[PDB]
Amino acid sequence: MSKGEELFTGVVPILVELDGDVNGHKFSVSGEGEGDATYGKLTLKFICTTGKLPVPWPTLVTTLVQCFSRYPDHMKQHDFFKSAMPEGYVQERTISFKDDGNYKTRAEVKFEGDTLVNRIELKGIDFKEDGNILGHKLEYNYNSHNVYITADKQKNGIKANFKIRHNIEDGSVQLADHYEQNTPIGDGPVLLPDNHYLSTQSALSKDPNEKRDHMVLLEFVTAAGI
Repeated sequence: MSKGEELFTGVVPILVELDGDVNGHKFSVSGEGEGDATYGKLTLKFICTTGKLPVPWPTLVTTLVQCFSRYPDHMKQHDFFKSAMPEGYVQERTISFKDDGNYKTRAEVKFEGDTLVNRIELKGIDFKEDGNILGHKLEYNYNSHNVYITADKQKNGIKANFKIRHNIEDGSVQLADHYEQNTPIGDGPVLLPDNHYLSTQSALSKDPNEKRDHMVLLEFVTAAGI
């Protein structure tokens, strides 16, 4: 394993801070919780601190800390994310909603003292004002998915490509194509993995005593494929 892996052997508090602008609809989200990478386990609560979230919460799940994935011992030389810690990594995505707009996101994931922090900027353009996203037509749930990871040695990082299918309230599906790049922030060596994937399962819920717009998320992420 990497030196950074040692930072994740116990429960680590997590902070997420997102500033977004989708078709000019601005919003911010704050999340708090903890991760226990030994179990690939994340428990987080996200709050829209600016009022109503102008997109569906499920569309932000992939943007809202892959360093908490459980890498099987036989695969730990393939865990880029922890290997970049504590200096961190920059995750860049384009998320293309079929027949609608796209998000572009830039996230910096790094330790601030003992807290793993994910700071994100999200920009969404070319959405339909009464499409599935800005019209809030997506169910509040989330299917299991695989994230396929490949090295990008020339960039000293990794890439991923994957499809998320959000459930539309009419029974159909809203595809969100994801293209992702992750690059280290610091200078230290990182682990550049062989091809593999992350298997993710996510449960979305609500805090019955919370009046703000929010999402409670229980998520498990486990590496596989090698």
